[PDB]
Amino acid sequence: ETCPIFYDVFFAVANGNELLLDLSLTKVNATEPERTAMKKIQDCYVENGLISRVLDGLVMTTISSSKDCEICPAVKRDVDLFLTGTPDEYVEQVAQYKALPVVLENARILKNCVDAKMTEEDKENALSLLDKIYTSPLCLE
Repeated sequence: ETCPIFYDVFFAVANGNELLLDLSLTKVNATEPERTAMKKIQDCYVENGLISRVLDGLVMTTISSSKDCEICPAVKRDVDLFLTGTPDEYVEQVAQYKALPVVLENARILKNCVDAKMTEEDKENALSLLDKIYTSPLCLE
């Protein structure tokens, strides 16, 4: 119910479905470098397997349904840290919501993957794309 298009894109990214990702990105006017960036994030989910994708879904669901939850500011912060924070900063933030050790280990693996896979240009473009998500009428209306 909150910001549906964000969760549509998350679902696409985390499940590794290229079609669903491309269909949603079209709706928010994604550029080619934005598509490229998001597909790299998606590749990290694909490479780390099904249980990893489940655990990351768990994190998204507990942050999203937390007490301190337009996109919930805590969700945006989680995504901002995932993309631009240090691994320690991102993982520390996850531990505030779900400090189960395999969840934190998994979070660190995905974080290390996106940091390794994405260039500075990819990271910039992921952030501009996420702004198109948060300001979409598919998010706010």
